[PDB]
Amino acid sequence: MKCKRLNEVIELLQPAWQKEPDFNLLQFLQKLAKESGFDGELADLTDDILIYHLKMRDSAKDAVIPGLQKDYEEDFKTALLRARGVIKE
Repeated sequence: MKCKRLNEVIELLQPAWQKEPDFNLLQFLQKLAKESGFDGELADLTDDILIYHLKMRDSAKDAVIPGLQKDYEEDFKTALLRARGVIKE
């Protein structure tokens, strides 16, 4: 309702967060931000960063790009099978 932060992330980040909805607003955001190599802390993480980031991969569906999609695939599968058994992995 009153969280414009929630609204704009559910605009472009909607599919991404539906792959991992267990993490909270700042918890999912701090994950993807630290994988982007965020220098600041998530308590200072501006919505401008997230929205711009998820719009890059959104515009990759149809853009000026000459076959160059560019979406840095994490081997979370590696970390996942390496962890195993724990409730969240």
